[PDB]
Amino acid sequence: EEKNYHQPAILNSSALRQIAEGTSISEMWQNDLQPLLIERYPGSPGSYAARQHIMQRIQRLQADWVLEIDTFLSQTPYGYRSFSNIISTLNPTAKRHLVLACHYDSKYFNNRVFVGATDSAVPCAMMLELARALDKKLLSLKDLSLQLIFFDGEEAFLHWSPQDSLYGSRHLAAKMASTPHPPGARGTSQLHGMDLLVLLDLIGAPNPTFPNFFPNSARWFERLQAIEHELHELGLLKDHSLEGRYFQNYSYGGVIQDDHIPFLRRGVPVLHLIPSPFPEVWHTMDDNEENLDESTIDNLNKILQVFVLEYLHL
Ligand SMILES: *[C@@H]1O[C@H](CO)[C@@H](O[C@@H]2O[C@H](CO)[C@@H](O)[C@H](O)[C@H]2NC(C)=O)[C@H](O)[C@H]1NC(C)=O
Ligand SMILES: [Cl-]
Ligand SMILES: [Zn+2]
Repeated sequence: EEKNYHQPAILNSSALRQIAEGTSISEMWQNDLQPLLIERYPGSPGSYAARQHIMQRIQRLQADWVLEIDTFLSQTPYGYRSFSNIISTLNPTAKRHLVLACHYDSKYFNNRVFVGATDSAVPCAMMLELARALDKKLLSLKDLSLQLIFFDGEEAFLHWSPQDSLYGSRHLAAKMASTPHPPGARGTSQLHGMDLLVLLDLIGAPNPTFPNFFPNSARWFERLQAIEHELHELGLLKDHSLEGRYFQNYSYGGVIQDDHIPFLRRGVPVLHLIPSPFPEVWHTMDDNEENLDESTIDNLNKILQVFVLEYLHL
């Protein structure tokens, strides 16, 4: 309905510089990102500490985020285990929400530990830094708002299959599909109030190239392209080339499995910020803090924060 005709309020140069300046890559690194770089596969003590970190960093902000933990047991190749997706919503009774999402588990695995630095500590920390950098503007919103989702159990425990993967997202898309929205309404569920799902995944590697995956989000991907482009021209990006842009005029010809899968196949539009090709380090012990690129991530935070403000008209 409205989602289909919704237009961004495009911000001027002055307002661009403000967004570029009001985000801190170093704050994100030390306060949002470093505490997540721990083994945190589903049900582990590392999972719990990560969950606690996420909630804590969320609670500390004046915007009136409403947190909710969707916990549940699912059969795994290692028997029943516990999962906990984390939902942070502003204005939970607002009809429409822009949704941001990462998976916050790490994949269960040299006498080294897998910490999924791109996969996906960085996407989560970016979500966190967005919530902090925009706090004051998000505070004003207190019938479209913002939701953050951190999915648990994205990864296969053993071998990626329909039943061994995406435990978090598949359980939550279904919860949301059978839950009336707004509360005490008839016919319409919580998925239906999902304007757009923007899934960040595998972000942090140098020189990422993000395809335009879905016609029904193509105009939103376009907005990312114009945004990168304008932040670039204003000298607000770092180590940034037009020839090496993140957001390319490229469509993708395969199907990627990820947390958007159970929302997409129920008709939620998806803007899938996963690069192709996948980072050199993907599903290797090398996916660590060392192999991450500061300026890339700093840059994408600014593209992303602008995208978000424009969508919310903020
Ligand atoms: C570009 O956009 C910004 C939006 O932030 C404009 O600044 C606003 O100007 C109006 C008009 O007086 C004020 O009500 C707001 O208080 C201003 N906002 C802020 C955050 O300062 C800015 O004037 C616009 N500039 C141009 C050249 O178009
Ligand atoms: Cl465990
Ligand atoms: Zn992965």
